[PDB]
Amino acid sequence: SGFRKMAFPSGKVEGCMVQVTCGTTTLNGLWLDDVVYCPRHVICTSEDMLNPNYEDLLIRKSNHNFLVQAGNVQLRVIGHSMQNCVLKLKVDTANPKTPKYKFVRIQPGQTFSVLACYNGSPSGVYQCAMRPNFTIKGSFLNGSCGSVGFNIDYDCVSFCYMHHMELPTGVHAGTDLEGNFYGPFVDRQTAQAAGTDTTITVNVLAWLYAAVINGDRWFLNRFTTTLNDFNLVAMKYNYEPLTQDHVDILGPLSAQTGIAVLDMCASLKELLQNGMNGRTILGSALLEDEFTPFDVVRQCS
Amino acid sequence: SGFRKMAFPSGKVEGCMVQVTCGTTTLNGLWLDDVVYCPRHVICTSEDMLNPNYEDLLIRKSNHNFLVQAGNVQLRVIGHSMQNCVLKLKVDTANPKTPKYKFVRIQPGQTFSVLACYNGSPSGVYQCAMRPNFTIKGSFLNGSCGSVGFNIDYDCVSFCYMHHMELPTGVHAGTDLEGNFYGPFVDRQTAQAAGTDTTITVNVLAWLYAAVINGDRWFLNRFTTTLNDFNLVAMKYNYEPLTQDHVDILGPLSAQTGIAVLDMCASLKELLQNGMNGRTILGSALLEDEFTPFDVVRQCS
Ligand SMILES: *C(=N)[C@H](CCS(C)(=O)=O)NC(=O)[C@H](CC1CC1)NC(=O)c1cc2c(OC)cccc2[nH]1
Ligand SMILES: *C(=N)[C@H](CCS(C)(=O)=O)NC(=O)[C@H](CC1CC1)NC(=O)c1cc2c(OC)cccc2[nH]1
Repeated sequence: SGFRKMAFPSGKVEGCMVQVTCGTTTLNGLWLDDVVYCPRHVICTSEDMLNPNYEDLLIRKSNHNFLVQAGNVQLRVIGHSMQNCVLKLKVDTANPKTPKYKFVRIQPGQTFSVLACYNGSPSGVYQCAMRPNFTIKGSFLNGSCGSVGFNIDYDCVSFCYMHHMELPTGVHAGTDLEGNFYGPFVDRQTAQAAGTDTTITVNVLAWLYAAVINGDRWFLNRFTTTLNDFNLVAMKYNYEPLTQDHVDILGPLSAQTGIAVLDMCASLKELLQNGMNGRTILGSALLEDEFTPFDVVRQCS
Repeated sequence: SGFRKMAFPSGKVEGCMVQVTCGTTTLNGLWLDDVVYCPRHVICTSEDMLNPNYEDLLIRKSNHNFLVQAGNVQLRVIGHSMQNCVLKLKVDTANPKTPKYKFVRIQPGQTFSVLACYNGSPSGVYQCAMRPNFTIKGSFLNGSCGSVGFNIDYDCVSFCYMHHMELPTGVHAGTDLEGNFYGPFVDRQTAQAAGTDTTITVNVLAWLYAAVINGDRWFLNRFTTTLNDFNLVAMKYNYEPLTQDHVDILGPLSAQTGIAVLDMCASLKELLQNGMNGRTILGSALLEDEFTPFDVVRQCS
């Protein structure tokens, strides 16, 4: 038993991290087979960054302007191209540590592991959720761009995030591995705001089940609610709507605990309307929304 | 920026995880050079577990009663011995993925990453701390014994924990890699109680320094204290007393902020005496105690 924020083991991804240098800019890249993926703003000077015309800037580069380092070994760049905000450097060497992998675009509310990397060297791993406003609350320092987020399923790594940006509020923005930003962000050097964020309701409910499985039950009550009446209250509090698909994916946790999904919704509605009254759930003073139902099932079954 | 519970990248440890089976019992082992380390209760039947005579049980075992597997690949066992609560199996293959490593015995308050493994297969990685009562608030399911906790310092893995048991309250107990339990626990199938837990004072102070570094400093006051007066008050609030080593490891944070250690102690003491008065620190109403001063230095520099 027990419940922790848990990331996927990172070794399959660690074997793919390299360092990419262009000019005086150094960031991380992802080496799969014979291609290195990295943020295209590596080609920018600080002047370019303000309003970069990326196609022009890239045409002016040669293969030799890119220095790729895997460990102590320089990889020779024999081609380059651009897919949206991601630069692809073809190298003359295939990565022997390439795992089975896919590039996927995740949905808001879904979680993934982030391998934070500096100068091509992995430094830490932690778990994140894509927020409804398409930011992530990460932990990143200068030189972290090109760090990736991923999930692992059997032996296949699904890469879903590459890091590009920190907003003035301190949350983070990035792209999928096809180079498309999550959210309304652009890779230029400007202060950018996100839309108003909301709370991931199906995740809060999954975490309330995790708390029950681990013996926290002070927040339960004898009541049930309708799904529509629950959603009226949830929206009032800036929570995302709960769909019937969400009710279904919570099925295994309802089964395990014997607590119907709409019974647990009546508890969540009482917590929104009354607060926690100085108490905690799983050691948290706040309702936690970055565990999906699958995360909880994986950990508690 | 951003401030998160972060685990170390787990690849170096993943390359060392194997499974060890004796009879029908399978747990995890750690394969370093040509030795596999694992919990000695793998040799027990359920009848043995209530009051095992490990010396006598081991004398009756031979090398050929132990099945060690890397994946489905058997490693032949060619010697065996017991060191306290850890079994050491010498195998005929030196692990080519052995990292530089050390075995260390950590102090209460120190944090580490846990790689949760089942049948020798890594499932997840998370960060936790050793509590003052020598338990960890981990996350483990059946078959997790032998999972290890570790820190990584440059390219060197310091192994500090091997998982052995879950107490009735749902917290976890285990050994260092020399087989010595943290705390007064024994590897038999009995209900064992941990001492009343306390708050890790050096870690709370590290987190207050993190708050100051980030501009959240309303709690700083114009007082100081002696170390002994602070320790005496700390104990009255179920906080651990500070050691000289705690004062030393807070030094870099003291220097960076300009706030003397004992001045920060006086600030914490006022917080404990008076409460938060409806204010928060780093967005939280609760004082965090599972970030060490090293963790803060890593994420705030
Ligand atoms: C990547 N290595 C780096 C992020 C580092 S972090 C702070 O997330 O650890 N990316 C950047 O520095 C981007 C580069 C731009 C092409 C996207 N820039 C920003 O993240 C950035 C710029 C600004 C500005 O510019 C005026 C104002 C406020 C915030 C901000 N963030
Ligand atoms: C190892 N794979 C397993 C821990 C799995 S967990 C629950 O942490 O995910 N270890 C055990 O089951 C140990 C084996 C003993 C040599 C140590 N036993 C316990 O953890 C254990 C036994 C008991 C009893 O026994 C009556 C009562 C209450 C709690 C308890 N815990």
